[PDB]
Amino acid sequence: MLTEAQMASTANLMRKMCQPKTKVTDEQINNFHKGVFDDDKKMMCYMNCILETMKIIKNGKLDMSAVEQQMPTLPKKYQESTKKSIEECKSADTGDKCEPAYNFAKCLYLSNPEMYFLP
Repeated sequence: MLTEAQMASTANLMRKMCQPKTKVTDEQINNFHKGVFDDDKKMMCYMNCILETMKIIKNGKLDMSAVEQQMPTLPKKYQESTKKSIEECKSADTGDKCEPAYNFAKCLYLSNPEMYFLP
C-alpha cells in the first residue's frame, strides 16, 4: 500500500515529465482539476502521457489488467472511490489518439470530483 505522500510525490514526478513533452500550460492543468475541460490537443496529450505513464492507458485503451494490479497499492481512502469510478468510466476511453485518455480522465473526475487524484 502507498501512502498519500508517495502518491502526491509520484504524481508530481509524472507531471514534471509529461508537461514539457506536451507543452500543456499550468492553467490548463489547473482548470482540469477544477472540472474545466479544455479539449486543446496539449491538454489531451498530457492526459494520454500521464495515463500511459501510469500504465492505465495503452494504445488508447483502458488496460483493465493494470487497473487490477494497482488497486491494492491505493490508500484505502481512495480504494472504494476508484473502484466505483472505474466501473462507471470503463467505456469512456473513446476517440482517436490522445482523445481516449482525455475522455476517460474527464469521466473519472466527474464521477467523484473530491476523490480525483490524477496529476
